[PDB]
Amino acid sequence: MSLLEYEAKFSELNPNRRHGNTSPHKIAMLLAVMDLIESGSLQENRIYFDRQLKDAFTKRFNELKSEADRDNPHLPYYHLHTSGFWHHQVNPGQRESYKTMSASGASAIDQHIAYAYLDEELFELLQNFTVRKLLTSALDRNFAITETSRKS
DNA sequence: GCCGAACTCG
DNA sequence: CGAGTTCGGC
Ligand SMILES: [Mg+2]
Repeated sequence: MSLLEYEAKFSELNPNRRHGNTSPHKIAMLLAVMDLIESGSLQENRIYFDRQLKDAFTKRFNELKSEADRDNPHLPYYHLHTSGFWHHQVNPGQRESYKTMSASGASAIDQHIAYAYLDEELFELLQNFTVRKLLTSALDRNFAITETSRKS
């Protein structure tokens, strides 16, 4: 799809919410992926559930988190697939388990998913500084006006 | 850190 | 009703 449609989807990731507060996991993971691209740490469209992703997620997650949020990178790593541009390369022999899997922890991710990957169009677009700046602003639209002071 | 259970969103 | 979170006993 087009840059317009990605901008729209990055603005509406359907994050978990509770009493007005938005779980920032899906935002922090997309920001971490864009960070990795920017730094040249993610040259191929192949996003492993590894220390490098977890550290980049934690850096962004800590910037956004409230006291109630828990550093659980396995959750957006799985649940971002409802966005339509975030996909899972499923491990050999795991195709049927994957269908009813839950992202209950790291071993559940590692059993089922070899790595995550993007739409090829999105991956190419994110090579572009202007696109990353655009989609970064789009991600902030997931957060309510009332929490912007603590979560932006 | 695991996952069944609980919770809230919509 | 399912999605996407946190909780709690282990
Ligand atoms: Mg909720």
